Amino acid sequence: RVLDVEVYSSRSKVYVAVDGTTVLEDEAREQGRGIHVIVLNQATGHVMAKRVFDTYSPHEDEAMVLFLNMVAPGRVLICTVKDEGSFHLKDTAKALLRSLGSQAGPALGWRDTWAFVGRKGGPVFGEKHSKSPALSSWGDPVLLKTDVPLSSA
Ligand SMILES: CC(=O)N[C@H]1[C@H](Oc2ccc([N+](=O)[O-])cc2)O[C@H](CO)[C@@H](O)[C@@H]1O
Repeated sequence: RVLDVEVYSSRSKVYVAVDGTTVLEDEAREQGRGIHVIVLNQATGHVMAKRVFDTYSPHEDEAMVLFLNMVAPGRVLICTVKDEGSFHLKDTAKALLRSLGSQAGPALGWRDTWAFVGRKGGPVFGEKHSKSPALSSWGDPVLLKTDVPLSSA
C-alpha cells in the first residue's frame, strides 16, 4: 500500500528509483541539465511520463508549465535537479511549483540541488534541498527517501 521512492539530485547525476528499481538514471557528463520530471500512476507506480526541462536555458520553464498543467491531480509527481535548474525558472513556473506545495522549488537558486515527491493535487510527501554556497559551487547531493501511499479500488 506504499511505493518506496528514492530521488537523487546533484551536480553530475540524477536518479529516481521506485520499489528498488531505477526508472530514471542520468550520470552522463554534459547531458540532462535541468529539472527532471517523472509522473507515476498513483495505484501501480508505473511511469506515465518522463521529461527533462533545461531550465538553465530560456523557454524550458514555459514548456514545463504546459506539461505539468496537463498532469492529472491524482498522479505522483517527482522532480529532481541535475547541475542547474534555476537561471530561467521564472515566476509562472515558480508559482506553479508553489501551488503543488513545494517549499524549495519556488525558491530554487543557482546550482542548488532539489528533490521532490508529491501528489499533484496535494499533499507533498517528501522534499529536500541544498543551497549552493558560492557561485562557483553546487549544492550538496541530496538523496530523498519517501514512502508514498498508494490509491486503490
Ligand atoms: C564552461 C562551463 O563551465 N560551463 C558551465 C557553466 O559555467 C558557468 C561559469 C561562469 C558563469 N558566469 O556567469 O560567470 C556562468 C556559467 O555553468 C552551467 C550551470 O552550472 C553549466 O551547465 C555549464 O557546463
